[PDB]
Amino acid sequence: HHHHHEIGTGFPFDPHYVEVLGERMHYVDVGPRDGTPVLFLHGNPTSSYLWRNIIPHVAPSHRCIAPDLIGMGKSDKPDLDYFFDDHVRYLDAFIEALGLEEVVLVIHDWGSALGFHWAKRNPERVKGIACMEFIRPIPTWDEWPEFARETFQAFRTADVGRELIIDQNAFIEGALPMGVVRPLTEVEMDHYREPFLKPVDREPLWRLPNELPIAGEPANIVALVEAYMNWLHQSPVPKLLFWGTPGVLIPPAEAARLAESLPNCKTVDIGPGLFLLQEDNPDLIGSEIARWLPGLAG
Ligand SMILES: CCOc1c(C)cc(C)cc1CNc1nnn[nH]1
Ligand code: NA
Ligand code: NA
Repeated sequence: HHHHHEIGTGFPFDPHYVEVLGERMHYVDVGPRDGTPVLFLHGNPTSSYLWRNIIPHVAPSHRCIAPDLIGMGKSDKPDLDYFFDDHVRYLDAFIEALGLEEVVLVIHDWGSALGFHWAKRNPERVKGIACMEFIRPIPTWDEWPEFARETFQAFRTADVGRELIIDQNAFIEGALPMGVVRPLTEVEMDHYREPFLKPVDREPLWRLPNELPIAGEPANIVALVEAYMNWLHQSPVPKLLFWGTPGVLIPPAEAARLAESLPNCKTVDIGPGLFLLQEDNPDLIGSEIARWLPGLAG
């Protein structure tokens, strides 16, 4: 299933920390020290590590900022329920703590829900959005791909799901490498495993799949996601959408629809890809973001 043949495994970024709502959040901060930054938002079950091979394409021209979401990566681990709303609160405060004004967003998965939700609420501060495998409402399980349907239905329970994700670390050991076409190496996996070595620290990994808007639940997330999707369809903000085949959250047919239904939207085919497109073709993702940036300002 996993086909293979140079994707870098190192993380050559100095750590930065900022105090946000009584907690330390870790972030990458490279490139120019001022000017419009490009803000990279990872989703589940990743961290700023997800962007390690994309950032170097952008850092020559723009400040690059990539936070680790609260409870993830190298950020602190407060005793939260880690609902989407918790991530909204911490990211909002992170952005303000850095004094960011106008930004360009580069977003994925739950980072895309964060990014789109933030953009909706702050539309005057978003110069452009690059996105890939983003969250939109999923009307029924019929539309969720069969290869991962029984798995994600099991994840979305309080007994079986917590046993799988918290006790057996199945989201890291199972779902993560399943979301990449090529085989992730032990080194890359160990980077991803690092924040979750202890079962008690896996709460964020269980709550996030339980927050996905599937079959109308949870209703608050469904409504929130519908709201930012409605915003996106009427917004003239420049959009760059990366998609793979067969993809997972954004299949080729959905990408094609969005190419027409989203204003000012350019799409890029990265080739083979499932969920973590950044791990299959970071070169093209990085280079195309870089090609797109000059057209946004100046
Ligand atoms: C087929 C399922 O797609 C996924 C796959 C194949 C792998 C992963 C790591 C994640 C997802 C889904 N994204 C996600 N789950 N909970 N929060 N965000
Ligand atoms: Na998760
Ligand atoms: Na690259």
